[PDB]
Amino acid sequence: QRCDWVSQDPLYIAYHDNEWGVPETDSRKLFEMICLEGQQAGLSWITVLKKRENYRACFHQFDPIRIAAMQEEDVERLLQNTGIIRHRGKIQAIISNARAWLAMEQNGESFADFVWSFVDGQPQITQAASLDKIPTSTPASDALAKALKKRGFKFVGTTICYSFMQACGLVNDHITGCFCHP
Ligand SMILES: [Zn+2]
Repeated sequence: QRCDWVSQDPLYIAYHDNEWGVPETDSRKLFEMICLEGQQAGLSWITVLKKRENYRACFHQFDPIRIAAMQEEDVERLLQNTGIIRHRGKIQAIISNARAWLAMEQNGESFADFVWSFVDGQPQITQAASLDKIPTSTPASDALAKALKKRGFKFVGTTICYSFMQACGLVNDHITGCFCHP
């Protein structure tokens, strides 16, 4: 059995089976996922997942240095790229997020340490047997959203942050029946 929210799409099955809820501790990889999670605001994950390679291609493999140097002209070219989400606020958010991440990392602050601090450094494993008993935001995601906003990140509302926590294994929200549950 798998989590009920997975579709029959093999791209999504692989994502569920191999990536979702798996603890991620690399700062750059965490950066990529907070960005991809913000791109999904108002949309479904499959839309963003199917576009992930396109994002990696026009955002310099989520290297924050190169992204941070992007300007209005880059935003305008990206707004013409049908392989990503053509939404000005969403494109600008990736650029703001790169700059925000750089300002932390250059000040000696690991982004990985930062996000992991909100779950006390340890994956929180669910006891829910059904998706209805799994929240979409928590006090911890509220705290992470407030901190990210204060530090200059964009498209990081509390629901986005909780999805990010799930995706990157800060919480493990596979249902207890799922073969991926501990
Ligand atoms: Zn699962």
